[PDB]
This record gives sequence, structure tokens and C-alpha cells, in this order.
Amino acid sequence: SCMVKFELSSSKWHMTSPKPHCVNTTSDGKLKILQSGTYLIYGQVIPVDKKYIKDNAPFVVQIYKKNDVLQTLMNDFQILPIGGVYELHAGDNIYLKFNSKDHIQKTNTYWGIILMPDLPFIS
Amino acid sequence: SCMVKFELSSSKWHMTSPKPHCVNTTSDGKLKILQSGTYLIYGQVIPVDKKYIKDNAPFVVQIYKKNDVLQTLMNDFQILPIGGVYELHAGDNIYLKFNSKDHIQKTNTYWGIILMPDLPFIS
Repeated sequence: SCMVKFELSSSKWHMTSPKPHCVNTTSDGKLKILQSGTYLIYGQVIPVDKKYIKDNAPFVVQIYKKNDVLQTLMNDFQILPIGGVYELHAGDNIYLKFNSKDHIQKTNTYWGIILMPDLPFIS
Repeated sequence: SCMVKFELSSSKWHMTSPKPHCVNTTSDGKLKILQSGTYLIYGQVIPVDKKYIKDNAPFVVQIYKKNDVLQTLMNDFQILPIGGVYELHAGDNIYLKFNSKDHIQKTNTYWGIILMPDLPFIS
């Protein structure tokens, strides 16, 4: 069992074990994958109320795997769930990128990963 | 360990177990929580290209918990990850509502839950 959750409000990771086998984490909210496997990347990014953003800069969130974009998301400054199921390899760095970090409300913004169990049964 | 994943292309649930203890799943793509706990609800809803949209309905996805909306999601027909971390209770029906089924590219659209382990280790 291996899961970690980063809370942007505190810049703390919450973890299943003292030292998770599947991942290393840093205080910037980035991760390095230690175990190759299928991961669920998740989170919610809370934008500042658009009422308070007085330019035309879009609200964009990207998730990167090393130097490759895994996904790019944008909405009109509404709560943004992120991630999905991705196959990852030992050594992969995972991290978020924001069009503007000033768009992000720290309160209730979080992200993380969980190492998925195999799903061999089908109904 | 308890995780399920509904593949909209096939209408099949992929499962950790022959009979997952935490959840009852149905072939309509709905589920009912059997074990009270902290869950990660996840998925990706992939829209068809706007050039194929015939109707006038906006791209909207809702997650329902029993008879009430837990989450309302919307964008301009772009990739939509869904969900987040939620406390759910035995008996909670969870299902997705789309504004228009014709908006959805079934092939890579999926959703599900995973019962989360405790995250007692912080830093």
C-alpha cells in the first residue's frame, strides 16, 4: 500500500508509511517515482475567484512526467480536479505547472499519487 | 485493498477482487458504497471533437451522491478529470450524469473509486 497527499496550504505530505517504498517527495510538492507501475494521480486545484483576477491570463494547470506534459487543463477559474490513471517508471519525476501561481488558492488545494493495485477481475 | 474502474467503451468494471468488499457495482456504471470510509473518486471524461456536436447543450458532468449533486464539472469540450477525496458512507449511491451522452467519447472515458488507506505520516 503506497499513497501520498500534498496539502498546498501547509506544504506537507500525508503518507501511508514513514518512508513510502513507491515514491520520494519534496517540500515543493514534487515527487520522484521509485516503483514502476500504474498510478492514480489526483488532486483539486482551487483558483482565486475570477472577480479578483483583472487580466486575461488563463487559469491553466499542467501535470508533467519528467519533461513530458501528461495533461493540460483549463477552465474559467473554477475548482479543478486533476489527474487520472497513468503508467509510470522508476525514476520519473512528477510535478505540477501553473500558468500563474498567483491564480492558486492554497487553502484546500491538494494533489498526490497512489500506487494502484492490479485490477484483474472484470464484471 | 478495494478499487474499481468502469470502462465506458465496454461497460465493464475492472476490479481488485471477484467481489470487492467496499462497493457494489452495476453494468449501468453506477455504484453503491458498502464500507464507510475515505474514498478517492476519479475518472476522465473525454469529449468528442466539437465538429461532431449536433446539439446545443453545454459540456457538463455531474457526480451524484444519493439524490444530491456532489460535484458539478464543466468546460469547453476538453479533457475532464473528475472526483477528489470524499468521506462516504455505507449505502451511498454514486453515479455520473452527463448533459448529453452524445458529447462523450466512450473509448477512453472511465471512472471509479478506491477506498483510501489512512495517511498518518506527515511531512
